[PDB]
Amino acid sequence: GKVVIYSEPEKCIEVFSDIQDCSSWSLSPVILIKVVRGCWILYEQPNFEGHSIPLEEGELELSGLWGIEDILERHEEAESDKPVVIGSIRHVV
Repeated sequence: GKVVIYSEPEKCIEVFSDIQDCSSWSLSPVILIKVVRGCWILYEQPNFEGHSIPLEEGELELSGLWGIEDILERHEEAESDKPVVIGSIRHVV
């Protein structure tokens, strides 16, 4: 498979394989994750641990903070000033 990430939705990080640690990646508060083909899993922490976001072919504008923050959950994902941080990316099959 292949998933591309547009940090400043232009340029993008093209992922063709498992990345056990993406934590050093400095992205943006709002990024566009585009699964071109295949299936993937975005993990909050390195080595495929922590909260996860399963993904199949398609586009997802990612933003916000991992987990649940009750006060801002309804309506839409609550954006944050801190760049989206991805711990690891798993290439499904």
